[PDB]
Amino acid sequence: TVKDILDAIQSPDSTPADIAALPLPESYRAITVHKDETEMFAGLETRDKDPRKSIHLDDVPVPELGPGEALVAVMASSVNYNSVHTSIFEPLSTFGFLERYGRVSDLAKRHDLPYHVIGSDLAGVVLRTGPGVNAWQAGDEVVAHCLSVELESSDGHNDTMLDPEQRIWGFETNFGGLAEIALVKSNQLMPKPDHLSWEEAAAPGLVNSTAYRQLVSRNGAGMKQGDNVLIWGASGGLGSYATQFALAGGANPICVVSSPQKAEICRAMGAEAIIDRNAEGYRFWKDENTQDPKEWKRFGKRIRELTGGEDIDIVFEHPGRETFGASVFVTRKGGTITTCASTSGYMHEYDNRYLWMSLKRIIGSHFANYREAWEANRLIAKGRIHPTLSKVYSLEDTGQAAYDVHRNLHQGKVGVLCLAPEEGLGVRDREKRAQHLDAINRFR
Amino acid sequence: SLTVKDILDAIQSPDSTPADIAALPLPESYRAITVHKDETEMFAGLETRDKDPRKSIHLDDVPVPELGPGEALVAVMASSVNYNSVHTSIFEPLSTFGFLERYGRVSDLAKRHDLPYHVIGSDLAGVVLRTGPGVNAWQAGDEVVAHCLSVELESSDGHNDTMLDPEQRIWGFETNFGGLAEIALVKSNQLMPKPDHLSWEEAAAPGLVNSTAYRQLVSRNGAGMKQGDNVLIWGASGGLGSYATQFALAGGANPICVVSSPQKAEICRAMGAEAIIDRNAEGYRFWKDENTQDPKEWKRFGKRIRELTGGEDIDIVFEHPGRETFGASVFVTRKGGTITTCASTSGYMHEYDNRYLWMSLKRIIGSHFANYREAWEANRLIAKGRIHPTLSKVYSLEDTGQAAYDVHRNLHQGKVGVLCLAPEEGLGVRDREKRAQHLDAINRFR
Amino acid sequence: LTVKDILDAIQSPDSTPADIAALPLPESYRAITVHKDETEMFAGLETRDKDPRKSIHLDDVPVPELGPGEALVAVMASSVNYNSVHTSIFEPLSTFGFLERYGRVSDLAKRHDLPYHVIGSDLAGVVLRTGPGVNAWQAGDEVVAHCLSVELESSDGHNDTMLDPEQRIWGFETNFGGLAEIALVKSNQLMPKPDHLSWEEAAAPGLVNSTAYRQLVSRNGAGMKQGDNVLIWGASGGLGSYATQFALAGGANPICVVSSPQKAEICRAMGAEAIIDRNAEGYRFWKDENTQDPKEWKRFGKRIRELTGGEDIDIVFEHPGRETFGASVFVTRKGGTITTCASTSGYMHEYDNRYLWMSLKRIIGSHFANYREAWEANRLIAKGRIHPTLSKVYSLEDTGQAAYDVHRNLHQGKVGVLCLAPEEGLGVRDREKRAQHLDAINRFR
Amino acid sequence: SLTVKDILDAIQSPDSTPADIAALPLPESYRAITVHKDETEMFAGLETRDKDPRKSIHLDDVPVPELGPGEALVAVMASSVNYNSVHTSIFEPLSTFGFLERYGRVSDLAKRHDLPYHVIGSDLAGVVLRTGPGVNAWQAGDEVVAHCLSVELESSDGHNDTMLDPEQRIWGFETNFGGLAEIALVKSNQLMPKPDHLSWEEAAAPGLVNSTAYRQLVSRNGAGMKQGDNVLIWGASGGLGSYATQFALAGGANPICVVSSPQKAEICRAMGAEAIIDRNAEGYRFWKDENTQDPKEWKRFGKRIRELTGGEDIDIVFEHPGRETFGASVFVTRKGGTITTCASTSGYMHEYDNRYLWMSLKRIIGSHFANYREAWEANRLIAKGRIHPTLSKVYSLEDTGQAAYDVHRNLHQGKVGVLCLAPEEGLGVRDREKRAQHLDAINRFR
Ligand SMILES: [Cl-]
Ligand SMILES: [Cl-]
Ligand SMILES: [Cl-]
Ligand SMILES: [Cl-]
Repeated sequence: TVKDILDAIQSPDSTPADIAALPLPESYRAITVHKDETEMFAGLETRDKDPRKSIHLDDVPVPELGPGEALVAVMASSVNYNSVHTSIFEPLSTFGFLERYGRVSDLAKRHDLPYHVIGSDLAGVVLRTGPGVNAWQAGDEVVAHCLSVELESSDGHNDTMLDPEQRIWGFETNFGGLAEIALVKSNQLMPKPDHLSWEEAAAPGLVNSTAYRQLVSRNGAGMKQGDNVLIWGASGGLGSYATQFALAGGANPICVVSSPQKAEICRAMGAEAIIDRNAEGYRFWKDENTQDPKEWKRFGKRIRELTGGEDIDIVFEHPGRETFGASVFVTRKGGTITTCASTSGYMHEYDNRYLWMSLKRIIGSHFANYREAWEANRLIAKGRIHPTLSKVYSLEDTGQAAYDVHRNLHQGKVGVLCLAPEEGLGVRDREKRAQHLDAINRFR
Repeated sequence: SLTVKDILDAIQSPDSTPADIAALPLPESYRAITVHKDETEMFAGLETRDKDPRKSIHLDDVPVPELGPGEALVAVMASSVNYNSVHTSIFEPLSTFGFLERYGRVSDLAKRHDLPYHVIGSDLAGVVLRTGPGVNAWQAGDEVVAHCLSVELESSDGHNDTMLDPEQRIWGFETNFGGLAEIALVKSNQLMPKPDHLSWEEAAAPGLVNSTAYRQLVSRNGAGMKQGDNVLIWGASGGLGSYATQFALAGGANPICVVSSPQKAEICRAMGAEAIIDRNAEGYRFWKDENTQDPKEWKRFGKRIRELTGGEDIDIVFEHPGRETFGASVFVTRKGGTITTCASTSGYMHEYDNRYLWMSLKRIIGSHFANYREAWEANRLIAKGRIHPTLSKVYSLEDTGQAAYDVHRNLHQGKVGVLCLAPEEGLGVRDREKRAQHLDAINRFR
Repeated sequence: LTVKDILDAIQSPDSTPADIAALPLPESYRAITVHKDETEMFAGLETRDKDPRKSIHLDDVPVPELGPGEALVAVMASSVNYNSVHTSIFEPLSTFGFLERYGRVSDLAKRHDLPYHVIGSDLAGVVLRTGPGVNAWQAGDEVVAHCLSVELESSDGHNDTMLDPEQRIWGFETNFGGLAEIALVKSNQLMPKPDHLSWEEAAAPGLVNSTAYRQLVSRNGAGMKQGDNVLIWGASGGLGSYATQFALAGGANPICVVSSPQKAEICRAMGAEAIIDRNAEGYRFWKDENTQDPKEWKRFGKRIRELTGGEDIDIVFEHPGRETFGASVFVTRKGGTITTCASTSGYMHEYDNRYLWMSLKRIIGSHFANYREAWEANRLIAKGRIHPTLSKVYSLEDTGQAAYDVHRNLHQGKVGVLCLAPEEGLGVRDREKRAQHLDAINRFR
Repeated sequence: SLTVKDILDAIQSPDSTPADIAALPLPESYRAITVHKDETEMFAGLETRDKDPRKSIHLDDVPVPELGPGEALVAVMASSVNYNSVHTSIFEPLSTFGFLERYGRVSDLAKRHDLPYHVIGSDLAGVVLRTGPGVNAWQAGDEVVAHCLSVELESSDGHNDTMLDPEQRIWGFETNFGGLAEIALVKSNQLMPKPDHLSWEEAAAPGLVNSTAYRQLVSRNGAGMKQGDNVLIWGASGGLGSYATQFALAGGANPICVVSSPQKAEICRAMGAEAIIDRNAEGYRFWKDENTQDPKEWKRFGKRIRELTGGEDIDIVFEHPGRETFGASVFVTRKGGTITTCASTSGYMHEYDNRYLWMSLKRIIGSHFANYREAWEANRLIAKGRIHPTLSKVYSLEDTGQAAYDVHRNLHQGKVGVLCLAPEEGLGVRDREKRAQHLDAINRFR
């Protein structure tokens, strides 16, 4: 049973030899969305859709292990926006892709199923290794990157994010991490940091690695110490990791939040310059087809007062349409606007005179390649960047967890215990954990 | 005193040397194409396209300005009409006298530009007459072209790429003493060597337009093109497009030329392009509605591109029409590709679908004129005969008003040239063998 | 079922991919080999006098087991590279040491740990069978291969594949090379054959062309601009003969260095005009074994400036190493690049750091190409912008002599080898395009 | 007329406007540290280490130079000793006068610098006295420090990064009127604002060295450091290394400091460095003798690094010792990593194994001083209190000889400072609250 696996992981006296020899259960507990139910939301608006009515907790058969892959006993995961989007079947259900992609080969076909096991983060222990897997073995304490790339095309051989056959694990693949067991490629695997618990270790993955590419990597903004970095939604999932990269890299974050409580979160992170966009009442759109340059100017005036007359070197974009005109306007001459999302709307509108005449640059970014994910996770291992857990749910209550994220109820990360019976487990370096406890817990 | 005629005489006589030009005294006045502070409101309540530059353009006799440190007075043999010269001609968006006036507060030397008249023009080919204090790289008698960037670099901002200087000025636009005249005043760090195999007007043709395309497409500050790239070029036979297309070809890349007519298409074929789209014949309506873009039209355009490339997307979009085409440019670029912009002629409020940008790791790079190193390299490529001037039409100085009109109303393809001091076309070639090597290419736009 | 039986099926249109894959693997295939028994054989001798004709065997060998990610290719043609010659003379040590030790990693790695070594690091041929999880390639596909074998289990190579710590060079650090009737490669080595070229022409560029691409054209190398003055050592050599074409196709200005008038003429045939015959000029950059001559640096720099009209070099395309590196550094422009992929004259470089830091220059190390770089390099061949540079072709049984030829640096450009191909000039699929580029294709012949 | 005391006092009084300070009569002479054209052969036949700067340095009374366009005259409160100041003391490799003579031929203003004496010094902190024509960024009364780069930028070479300008000069070394003096002449594009929380001597300390480290390590023209990098810093408690180490730490990177004593190691620990190698305690001998290197020592060194990093290699090597160390530097750096070099203090004939460079895709990047944007950014980091000055010792102006001697002999860690007009240490701080925050960091080297 799975309980044998849980007890074997927990016990201090267990070997790599031991963990290999335990038999796989016939099925495991999984968070699921169903294919027969994809029409369930019938003429409802998006915000009017409830993940609690579409999410199931099923017993599901263990998948066949292929070459290059790994079966992992999952202690914890988190809720990501992609997970929520899949719950609602928005813009469409995830079964479309799983079906079309399943046609390519028999290995691809494993994913084409009446249910979809979701989740794109994980922290656990490797149970089985596939053939051709050498860097990892059973018993290894791991977290997982969510990029699944095949690399048959040559397009990704100078940055795997350009691979045309890429898949986001647990979104465009089945067997995601919101379950007691998961199937991932071994080149998704990263070592779990010693000083964190399972759910803390699971919390950064997708979001932190995305922030890393966007802001720190040379494929993104390429931040340098001293830069003024404008960070929209600074207390949210993405923003919370971005703010930390800015601070830890010796740059100056200009945190934009929507409340005094969110502002206090950024001050705790260490940010000095904070704009509450709700208190200042910036209306970058007059009506939703006309923008207000006056408001862009007013906002840039506020930034200049906080920086002592400096503009923004790098804007960390993600709200999109509502905000994107201001972002382009406020950036310094020669500076960079970096974007990984458009949550308020994907039809961006900006004045190009401010872009071309001031030699600025808009850089698109999406997730992270494995080297980038490694590096970001490594910075978590070193205690430079910290997990941003605000609330932990049990696997039982992922439905509620997904609703909570859907209505933006919590700051930072929302995490899910999977196999872990209680919070706070899986800490190996008690000394280092104590050195950073205050920071690890800032969101809680 | 010494007239401009005496200077011509001495330029054109066979064995006149650098010694003889240096010895000539400065003339006291010169003929210059001008706009008057008097007349900035003469274009009333009229649409832009109904403003006639010929009403505002004067040919004046103007005094020679004081030659300052780090500067050169040049006898201008030829020049060209640029869009910026046309915008100054009508008074759009505002007249140029506002900036001359404000910048004129900054120093005694800056105040020289603050005049009741504005000598316009941002290109030149001619002969250095006299050199101000501290100028060493140039001397009287040198045959030169000019770049249009003037920088002070008092600020630290432009010390890693000079286009970042906040005190920059476009010569002939945000400075006075421009090149549509018999004499010009420039910084010595605007001067580049005149190509020997070209006549004066041909050497003055590429200037501003060629150096802009270079930075945008070739330079690492822009797109940083590579041989084998597919480069989508909007307006490919127009002034800017005509240089962009040549850079893509000379650099081993594959231009995908967009044009608006079959005669324009033939111009691209003459330059050596094979992948050509007549966007009017195909009837692209990227905007169904003044407020609404049509993604089916983006998709149809991308399909046409892929037929021409054999299934490949655009590595680099060379943008400049702006609002109308910008959504389409973002859509059709390859995953990890670049959209480079230096203008928005159809409208500066760009709208695009950011999903295509972030999800496929695309980049929009803003570009503007060229720093002087980029301008030197661009001009050097003309001197090498890798890239050719694209003159379609040449006017005399007296007829610059007509030239400005011709450009305002988009009458010609390529460049519109102006003879200044030069009494006729085709003068000033020193390397006739290299010229015969490239003559067909040099005359492609005639 | 023989290779002749394999060959006849290939050249038939009805032969389905599932049917070319239905063909049972022959007992054996013919293969160019080095024997572990024999690594000793040249002890005592100067490198110069070691004769690959004495160590190269043509053996009948079995087909290796096919794994995940891999393909078996019926090899119509290959080429001789310096790495194949090195192995054939067992220098600096033999290839067997690595084959053994790396064999320890997995059951699949052990397949290579054999008493013989099938050599060769280029190919052109037809896919015979694909292993588990290969989707982009299938039996019957007409392919060339790049020689980079990467595992990609480490994160190191996921922002540029040349950074993978577990890399091997196919046919040198792997067994089952391309100088043979059948080869085993990863499917991520496969690229489509240029239609307008014959098998041996299509095999010719791989290793060296892709190397030149990365070093000179790629942003991971020098990232050449049109207009750049590019100094190319050994410009009619195998590597130099592709670097020169990239400079020209890319609208740059190669300054070609050659060591003979015949080599100069070949550079003029490619389209180069600025040529320095370093031999006729008698450059002696080293006064003796331990002392450099900066006067000779300067003299060489003056000659460069005579050719460019007073301009220094934007990018030096280095590979001779010790003999030339001091001069390469000296003649580079302020802010310029020296790019290096080899050190044929000796790997201990000595240079004056004053010329490098005070003029803000860069030395950039490059090695082979990642798959995208290689795919792009091969695409430029396919478009007819870059041409193969065969000077000489040998049959499979004469690979010993071919190897000897390259060892002795006898020919210019590339030396090719017909493997399964029964004669020269077969395998062109676009005859009009070939007639367009024929004179260019045959320059080195 | 007025003496220097009278300006010093006039500066200090609060009813002095900029216009007042500017209206102040210049003195007939000012005190300046100098070297004499008379005496360039003084050290003939002596080994470098036996050459004594106290023997060649004079304290002279010197006339104020003519003020030119784009320039400022500065009352210098403090300066510092740099290696280049020391090299000019001992006239190695050749005296400075040669360059000063040759460049004097350029213009009348260039000729100002061509004198029988050379006022030395490439750092300063002080007060703007007088501003030349065209200067708008700065005015009399302004509290300033100086970057040591003077560029003309008449050539195009330097318009995408001014360190490529062929007419560059290092101020105080290739120019006269250096900063070891009571008055200095600089270009206004050398001036940066002085950090409020720092004393004059503290503000003068970073200048040349800090901006060098910045270009080399932080800038995209150098290694382009990121957070998480392993950075090997040779001579970590030295001038250059004292800033390099702070950049690595303040940018979230991991310095591996190489020092030559447990005392030097203690200072690295006070900076915040965790990984420290004492090359003396370990006894690395990278060379067996003068013509043969020892790779066994490279590997041994490599192993020690790997112990401190936990199995990781070096992303970025911060080089400057050169010959002794370069082989090891190239060996220890990670696949795809960078060696960045700005000097070769043990010898400029570098020998390294190219196999490690090409097979592992490594880069050697050369770097030299800083462009003005870089220097501005370096000094801004000091001002924001992210980076601190590393003064260990301070001399008065009359003891500059002794100061150059000490530096020549490598007696001190960090920076050696020099008071010029300041009558005592610790003057000139305006923000005592920021100072209090950073005091222990500021005095770490004392
Ligand atoms: Cl799959
Ligand atoms: Cl002016
Ligand atoms: Cl293998
Ligand atoms: Cl001067």
